[PDB]
Amino acid sequence: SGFRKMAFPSGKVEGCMVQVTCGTTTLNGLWLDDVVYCPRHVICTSEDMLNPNYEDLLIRKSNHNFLVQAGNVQLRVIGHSMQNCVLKLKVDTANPKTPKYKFVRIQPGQTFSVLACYNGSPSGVYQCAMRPNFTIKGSFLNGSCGSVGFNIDYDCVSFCYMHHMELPTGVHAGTDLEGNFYGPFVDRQTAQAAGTDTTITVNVLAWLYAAVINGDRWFLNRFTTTLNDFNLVAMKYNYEPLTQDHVDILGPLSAQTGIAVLDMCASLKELLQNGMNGRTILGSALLEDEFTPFDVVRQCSGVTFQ
Amino acid sequence: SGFRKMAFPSGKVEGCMVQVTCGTTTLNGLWLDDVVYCPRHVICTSEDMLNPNYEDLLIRKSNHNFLVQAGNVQLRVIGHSMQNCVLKLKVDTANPKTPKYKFVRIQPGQTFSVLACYNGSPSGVYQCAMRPNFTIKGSFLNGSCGSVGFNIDYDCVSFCYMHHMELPTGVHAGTDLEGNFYGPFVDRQTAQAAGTDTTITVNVLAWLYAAVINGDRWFLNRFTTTLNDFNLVAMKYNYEPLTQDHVDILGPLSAQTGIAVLDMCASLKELLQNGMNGRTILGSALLEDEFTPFDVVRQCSGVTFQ
Ligand SMILES: *[C@H](O)[C@H](C[C@@H]1CCNC1=O)NC(=O)[C@H](CC(C)C)NC(=O)c1cc2c(OC)cccc2[nH]1
Ligand SMILES: *[C@H](O)[C@H](C[C@@H]1CCNC1=O)NC(=O)[C@H](CC(C)C)NC(=O)c1cc2c(OC)cccc2[nH]1
Repeated sequence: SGFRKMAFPSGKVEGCMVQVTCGTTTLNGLWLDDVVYCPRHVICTSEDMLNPNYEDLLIRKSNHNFLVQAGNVQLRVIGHSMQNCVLKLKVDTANPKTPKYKFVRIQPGQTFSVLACYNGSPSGVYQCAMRPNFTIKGSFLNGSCGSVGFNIDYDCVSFCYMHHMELPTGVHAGTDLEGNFYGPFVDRQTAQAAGTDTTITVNVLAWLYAAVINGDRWFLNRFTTTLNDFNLVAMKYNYEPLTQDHVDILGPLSAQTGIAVLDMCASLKELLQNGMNGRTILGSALLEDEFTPFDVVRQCSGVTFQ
Repeated sequence: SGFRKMAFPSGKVEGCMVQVTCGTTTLNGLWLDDVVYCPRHVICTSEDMLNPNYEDLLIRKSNHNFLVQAGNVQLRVIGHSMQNCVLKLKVDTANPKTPKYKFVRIQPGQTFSVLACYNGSPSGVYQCAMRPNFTIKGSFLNGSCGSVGFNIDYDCVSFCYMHHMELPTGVHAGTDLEGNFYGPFVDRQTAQAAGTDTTITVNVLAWLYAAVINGDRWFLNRFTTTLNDFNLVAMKYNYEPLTQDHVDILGPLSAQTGIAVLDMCASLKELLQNGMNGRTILGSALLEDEFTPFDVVRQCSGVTFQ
């Protein structure tokens, strides 16, 4: 029992992290097979970095303008190219620690682990969600760009996130590993605004089931509701609409606990209108929305990887 | 910016995890150099465990009664012995992935990362604190025993925790790697009660400084307090006493921010008497107590390892 914000074990990813230096800019890269992926804003100087033309900036570089250090070992770069907002540096050596891996684009509401890095070195690992406004609520300092977000499925690392930007609200923005940003952000040195964020309703309900599964039931009631009556209250409280999709993939949890999805919706409604009256759920005084239904099943039944 | 509950990167520990089987009981062990460490209740049969005599049970075992699997590879046990609540299994092969490592016993209030495992395989990693009642608020299913908790300083893993027990309140109890329990718990199949828990006052204060550093200042006040007038209110609210040792360890954070420790104590005082009035701090509606001052400095300055 117990329920924690849990991250994937990070060993397959640590063995891929490297340092990339172009000029006086240093950040992190990802070494897979004979390729190193990093944020393209590594080729910027502080002046380019206000409104660069990256095509121009990259035409002006050669392979020798990029220093890639895998620990002590300096890797020799033999090619480079840009794919959207990421640079791809071809090196003369395949990474012997390359895991099985995929590149994946996640949707809003899905979670992943972030291995925050500096100068090529892991500093820590935490779990995050892609918010509905396509930002992430991260923990990132200067030098962290090029840290990756990932999931592990069985034996395979699925990379889904590379870090580029911090917004003025203190939240974070990035791309997938093909360099396409999540949301409407650009890799320039400008103050950029995110859309209004919303609560991931389906994850709140999943966490409510983790609660029940761990013996927190005080918030349950004898009532039920229709999906339409529930979304009416959801809009009032800045929650994402609940779909039938969403209802369905909560089925496993609903069945495990005996509580229909729309009974649990009725408890969320009363929690929303009445608050928590100084009580807690799974150790929190807020409705938590960064666990998916599969996160909840994984943890409340001990799925392993290797 | 941003502030998350961050665990250490887990790869140095992942490469030490193995599976141990005696009879039909399977759990996790830790392989360092040519020794495998695991909970001694692996030698129990389901009936032995209401109140076993482990010295009797172990004298009844031979090396061949232990199956140790490092993945596919079965390791030969060449010796065995018990140290308090852990078994030490001599194997004929030194682990090639053995990190620099220490064994450390931690105090209450200190934090560590847990690599939860099943059948030898990493499932996830999260950060915990040793509570003042010597329990941890973990997430552990059947099969998790022998999972370890740890810190990393530079290149060295300091193991501090090995998992054995779940208490009926849903929190967890275990040993150091010399097999001595934290708190008054024993490894048998009985309902065991932990003392009342208290809040780690020094960690709350550090976390208040993490807040300020990240731009949450709403809770600050013009006031100050004496360490004793502050400790009077704390006892009333089940907070641990603040010492001058604690005051001293908050020096760096106090200095980074410009806020004297006892000005911040006067802010914690008002939060306890008046609550947070529907506000949050660092995304939490409760006062968080599982960050030490050095967790806060590390994360808010990007300290790395290797
Ligand atoms: C790379 O490591 C870094 C990550 C960033 C630093 C602090 N915490 C983080 O997550 N990325 C940057 O510094 C990028 C560089 C651009 C060119 C891609 N810049 C931003 O994140 C950024 C720039 C501005 C800004 O311009 C004056 C105003 C306000 C916010 C802001 N953020
Ligand atoms: C080992 O893997 C397992 C870990 C434990 C199982 C479920 N969640 C966990 O953290 N450890 C145990 O099962 C131990 C074994 C003894 C022999 C050390 N037993 C308990 O944790 C335990 C037994 C009882 C109990 O009696 C049956 C009543 C109430 C609580 C409780 N906890």
